[PDB]
Amino acid sequence: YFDSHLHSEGLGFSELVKLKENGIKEVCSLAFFPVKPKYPQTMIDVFRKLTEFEPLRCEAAGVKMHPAVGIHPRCIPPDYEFVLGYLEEGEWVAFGEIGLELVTDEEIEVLKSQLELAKRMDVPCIIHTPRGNKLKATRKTLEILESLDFPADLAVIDHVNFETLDMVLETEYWIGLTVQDAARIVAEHGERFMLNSDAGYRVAEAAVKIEEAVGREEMEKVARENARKFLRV
Amino acid sequence: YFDSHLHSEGLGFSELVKLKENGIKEVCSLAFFPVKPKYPQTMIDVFRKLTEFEPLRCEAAGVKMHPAVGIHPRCIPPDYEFVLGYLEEGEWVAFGEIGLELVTDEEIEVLKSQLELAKRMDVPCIIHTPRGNKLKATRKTLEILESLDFPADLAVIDHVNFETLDMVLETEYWIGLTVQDAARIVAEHGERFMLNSDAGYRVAEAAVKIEEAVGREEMEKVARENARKFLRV
Ligand SMILES: [Zn+2]
Ligand SMILES: [Zn+2]
Ligand SMILES: [Zn+2]
Ligand SMILES: [Zn+2]
Repeated sequence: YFDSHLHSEGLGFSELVKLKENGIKEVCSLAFFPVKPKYPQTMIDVFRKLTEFEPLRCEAAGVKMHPAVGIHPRCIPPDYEFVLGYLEEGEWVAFGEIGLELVTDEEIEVLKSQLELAKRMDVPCIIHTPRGNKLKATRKTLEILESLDFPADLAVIDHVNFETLDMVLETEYWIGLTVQDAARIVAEHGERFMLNSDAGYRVAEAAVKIEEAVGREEMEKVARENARKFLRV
Repeated sequence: YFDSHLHSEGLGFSELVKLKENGIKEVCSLAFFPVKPKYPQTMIDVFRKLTEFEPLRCEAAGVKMHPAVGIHPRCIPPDYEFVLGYLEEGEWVAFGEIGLELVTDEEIEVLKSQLELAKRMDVPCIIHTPRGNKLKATRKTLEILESLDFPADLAVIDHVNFETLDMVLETEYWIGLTVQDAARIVAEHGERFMLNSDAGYRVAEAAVKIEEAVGREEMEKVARENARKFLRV
């Protein structure tokens, strides 16, 4: 199986191995600092740790982790410009955890600057939808994403809640279904979906609980291992 | 039950709660970056995360974590000078994970510079003893620690293995007994000891398995909650 969006730096080896033995043998960990950086260079190191240490720490437990890098809105360092430079260099698998939160202009810039660069490197993005204005925010996101004419195959709206699944559907981007509740199975009415537990720092087995609830069986293989097409693997 | 030396940034909430329910309701997490920094400022943020986020993440699971800051030898950033400045400012509970590894002069300087400053702030230190030359190294450490005339109540040699417990005894510093094996109980022949599981990124319940093995009972309260005197709390 496979589980996009899952913060590794917030999981212990024990928790990790629980994934190995449950089917979740493939995950996509995204960059995220549980506190706002004082220096933009920090992110770089969080990246170094995320792509040179985490994958081993994971495979050693029996899980093939696919790292993702970027800059979460809740931790935008001052000279965020400094973090896009290092990025525009090294080759990447995908831009993880990026988006808007308080619709601040600061996010828009840090968000745009990234999704923009992403278009020049043809690398996927996992935009994140806020928990607060998960409807007033996704609009703006889906609005920013609109202008750049971002290809409907390089972005995935995540945390697509029950009362907004219509909004993102009016688009051609991929929709991420986070189980965290479990009544998302019925949301299979239609096929640009992906199951993600989003196992963070705070249980960590939802990308299979409902990933299996689908009595529709077989077909389901495109909600669990459909994130491999998006994530080119 | 208290457990000094325990890397939090490498534990999951699940793993954390296991501590809460086993007696280990008090721990001392130390700073450590699983990869060598590219910038000295990174450390600062790892500190920010370690003293403004980790303690909550822990108490939310039922454990009172006592953060410790410093610079591990296996992750000495270039301008390490930059990390001692920020340190000589904010107030601290203790200097965690510092020491020598390859006896390099670079460590000696990063190690000395710290233990030195520590003497000016009267803050405890948890020196770490290498796994390789755990005998050729601890000597130098115990040698550096000698010159500075470091008070025998502000430092604790850790990972004091069975074949070196005599070396550090010839001193007045505190000895840290890491269970990781469990045949350390017999090492109670004498009372400057502390049980530490050292639960890192890679199970995490040794500061009680042997912390209880002591049939000597009662007295034991000075091997489990004797780290409270050293950490002053
Ligand atoms: Zn998110
Ligand atoms: Zn997330
Ligand atoms: Zn150590
Ligand atoms: Zn350690």
